[PDB]
Amino acid sequence: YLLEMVAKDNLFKYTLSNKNILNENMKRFILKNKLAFSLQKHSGQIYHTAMSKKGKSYVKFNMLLQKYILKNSEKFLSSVIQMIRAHAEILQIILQNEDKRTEMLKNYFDNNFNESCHLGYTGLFEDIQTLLCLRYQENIQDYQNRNEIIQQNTILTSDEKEILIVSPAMDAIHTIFTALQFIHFINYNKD
RNA sequence: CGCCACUUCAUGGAAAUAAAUCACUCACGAAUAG
Repeated sequence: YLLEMVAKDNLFKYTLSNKNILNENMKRFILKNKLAFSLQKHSGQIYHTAMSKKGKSYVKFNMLLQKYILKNSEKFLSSVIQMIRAHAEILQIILQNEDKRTEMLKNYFDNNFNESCHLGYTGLFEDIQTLLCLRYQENIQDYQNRNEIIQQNTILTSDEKEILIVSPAMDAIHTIFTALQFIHFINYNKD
């Protein structure tokens, strides 16, 4: 499922082809070169995201995973993870503010985590900010016109529109959140 | 040299101002499925 209907964007094509919309205008919005992964921990919690392997977001993601995963010595903060989840709407507003997006992201990550212990994790914060901004830019480039035209479609049911319309900012936030949770899941031992 | 007192008895200003507003850790673990 992850390879077919998520990584290869076969949800979009299949859903449109079932209702016989398809057509060349929508086919040019089909996206490929994507990585999709899910992590089902022993409990039933799924961490599932998809990202483009074209562009700088993938290389920043790989460098972050190389950086903050301990070997067998940059330090990792675990409370940023719950900040991403809880403050997702605020991060969406900050990302959608185009003119001052980087400045607002830095100010938000500085005003939160504004304590003495957080001075040692400035590298993590700025890495997260840059990766999130890159992910949002690639997301908007890949999805904005697609979402706009899907919204205007006159035969699609609201359920299909909702499962097809991908929010550019929340998907980037979720990608960063899942990357951070994968880092924490690798790092933390039950000791 | 002798005689002798009456007065006046709080006003004006400052009446809180800045720093920190939660932080870190745990965000499921096993068993039952394969």
